[PDB]
Amino acid sequence: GEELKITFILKDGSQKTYEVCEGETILDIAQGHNLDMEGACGGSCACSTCHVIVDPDYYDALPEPEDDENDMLDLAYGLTETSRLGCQIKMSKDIDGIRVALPQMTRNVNNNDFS
Ligand code: FES
Repeated sequence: GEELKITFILKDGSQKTYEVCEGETILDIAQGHNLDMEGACGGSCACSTCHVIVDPDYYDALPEPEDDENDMLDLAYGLTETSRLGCQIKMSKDIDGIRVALPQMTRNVNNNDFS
């Protein structure tokens, strides 16, 4: 069954509700639709905001990532029972109407990485 949608709740707090293909990453719809959105991974670029929280409907089918990857989320405060990386898990046939919210971070200690 063809074409899908994604809701994101903004860092500023608005809701924005967009049409997409399957196989797209949440970081790739955030950066492909140019959501006003920054975060803890990759310089806020091609690796990206990382941090989302999902609806308890659409997480419930979903995988979880390594202790190095779920940490990239944990640099936000108060991290939720459905808070997750944009990046492991994409738009698929299971998702027809999915949401995420896009939370705020700033940590007391900070670092950088490059190739
Ligand atoms: S934005 Fe890079 S692993 Fe999530």
